Amino acid sequence: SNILEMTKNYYDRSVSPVEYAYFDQSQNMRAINWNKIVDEKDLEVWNRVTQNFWLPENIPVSNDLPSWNELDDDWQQLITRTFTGLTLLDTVQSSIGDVAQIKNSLTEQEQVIYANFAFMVGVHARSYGTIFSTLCTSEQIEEAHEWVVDNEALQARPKALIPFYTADDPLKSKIAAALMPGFLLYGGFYLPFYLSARGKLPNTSDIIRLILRDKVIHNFYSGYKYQLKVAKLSPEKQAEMKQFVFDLLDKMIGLEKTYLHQLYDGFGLADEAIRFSLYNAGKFLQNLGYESPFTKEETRIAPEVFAQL
Amino acid sequence: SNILEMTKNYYDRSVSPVEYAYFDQSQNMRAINWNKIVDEKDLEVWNRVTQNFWLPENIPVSNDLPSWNELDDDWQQLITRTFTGLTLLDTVQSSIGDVAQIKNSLTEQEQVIYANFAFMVGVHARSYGTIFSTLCTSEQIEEAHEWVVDNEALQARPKALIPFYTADDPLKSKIAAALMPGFLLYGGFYLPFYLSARGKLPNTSDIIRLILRDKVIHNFYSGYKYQLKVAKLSPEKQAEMKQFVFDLLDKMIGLEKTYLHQLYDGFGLADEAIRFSLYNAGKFLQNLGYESPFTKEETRIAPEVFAQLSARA
Ligand SMILES: [Cl-]
Ligand SMILES: [Cl-]
Ligand SMILES: [Cl-]
Ligand SMILES: [Cl-]
Ligand SMILES: [Cu+]
Ligand SMILES: [Cu+]
Repeated sequence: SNILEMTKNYYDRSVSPVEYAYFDQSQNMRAINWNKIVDEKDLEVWNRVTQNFWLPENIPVSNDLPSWNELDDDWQQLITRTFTGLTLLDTVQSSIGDVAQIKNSLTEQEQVIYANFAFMVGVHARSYGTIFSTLCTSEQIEEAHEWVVDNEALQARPKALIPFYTADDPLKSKIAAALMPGFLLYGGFYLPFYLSARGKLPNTSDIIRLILRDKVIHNFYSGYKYQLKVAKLSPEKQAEMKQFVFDLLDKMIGLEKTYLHQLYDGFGLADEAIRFSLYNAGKFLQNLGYESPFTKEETRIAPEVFAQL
Repeated sequence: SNILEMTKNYYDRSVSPVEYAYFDQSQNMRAINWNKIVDEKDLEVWNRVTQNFWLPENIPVSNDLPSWNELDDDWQQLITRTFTGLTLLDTVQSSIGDVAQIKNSLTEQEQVIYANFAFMVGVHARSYGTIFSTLCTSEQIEEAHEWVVDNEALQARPKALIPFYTADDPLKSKIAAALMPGFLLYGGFYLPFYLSARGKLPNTSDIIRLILRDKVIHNFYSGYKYQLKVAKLSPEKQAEMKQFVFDLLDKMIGLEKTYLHQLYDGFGLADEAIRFSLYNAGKFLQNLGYESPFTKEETRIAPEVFAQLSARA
């Protein structure tokens, strides 16, 4: 043999601890190796999300009190309800969705990045608390929580995704994980961007932009990992998974439209919020490596809302 | 009829998502409420660990190159091996241990705090990589990974804890979760502090102190939550769980002693490393609400080493 291999590489005869815990005990465990990185995209994402660390205490929400006080009681209630709705989706993602992805990682660094995502989506949920602490009465806060618990249209959306997280199909779990930052919160994010475009709650929209700076990377990353895994399947299994993605998005769009109509119809924002939602549904499909089937007309966003985005 | 409830509060007729996911789908989900906090200890812990956010890039490890170059290949190999061993334990805790705690939380905020722990223990593991990048050859780094995979005494320790994380007993899972930051890494932390007490690798010891600033809160918090849950058991079942804690710690001390003898005997550090380990075994039990059964002599630490430990980050 012209190539003498005296030792066998440690990496190919060991498993990460999470693999050992849940899947394969046939070999000993390897420590994470940050010196020999399998996918440089992992290091790029790790560096960006850790460099982007923030806490809601960094933003002076107190400065929004004047513009908040200009808003009628029904608008204040709409914002508190919408944001408590987004708090629920962040609680789902932080406590179930992100941590479920860790054991299904392609790489060692991916396990640590999803730990960062779980923590930072927790910070997202905590930030709404900070906004409420500054702007809302105890009565407004308590009412919003009651409204969320009793809103069947709102509950339907996380109830549809959670089963994919707790089941044993890692690709369907990954699609659910991408759908949360990629699609489900944009219907809600429409409201602060609408308000900011008209000069209301500027400091609140600064928190929303810090949340979105994280969520756009979360969607990209989960989509990137989905694409690497699905590419290794047969043409038939790739066709079945593409069908599953479109079928699940179709269902979630149906549930989102029902919820957004209920949330916004009284205010005249439902049509605009749904177009904003469908635009992001298109970007969600693109980040999974599929083509958007959505029309220019049904995805149209006002320039000044896009500007806030 | 004086006491009839006409209005049921949202909290007591809903569940957190993680409860809905793993335990009960009969009730609708509530969003986390940071405006009405059940346990003020959760907010204090959240505020401290988030305020204590750090990255290993923050510490100029390259300033250790002079003192690193003074150490012979045997000492450099010992440090790379020990630290890759600590990297393995941090990987176990970040990817399995902390994650496993979330669904067993007593409060909403506890679910988010364990997400923070999973991330920050990930940062701990990443910090050894930063030290290696700066100080070690590619040969030293690869050798240490091979050594960790093939070291049965090293492997035995995490292999003993992982089953508690993957099993359905949340109190045993919690004890394991406290044992990792409370006890299992201190045998390894002895080495950097031994060296920095003699003015070697001072910047490395700053990284270890930033890691310890997190791990002491992790141990306290998991111990605090253990004590709240064990208090809800019958006195009979409280006695059983106390016996399990002492039996598990006894077993883990056995495995740690074997590993530290194998790691250090050649460098004459084994006895002092084990004393340092048992000192922290004592602190671990105290944080679970039990008395340390260890003597002053069994737990003696040289004052110059204790000065490196107790020094604030
Ligand atoms: Cl998200
Ligand atoms: Cl995410
Ligand atoms: Cl730890
Ligand atoms: Cl921990
Ligand atoms: Cu996210
Ligand atoms: Cu820890």
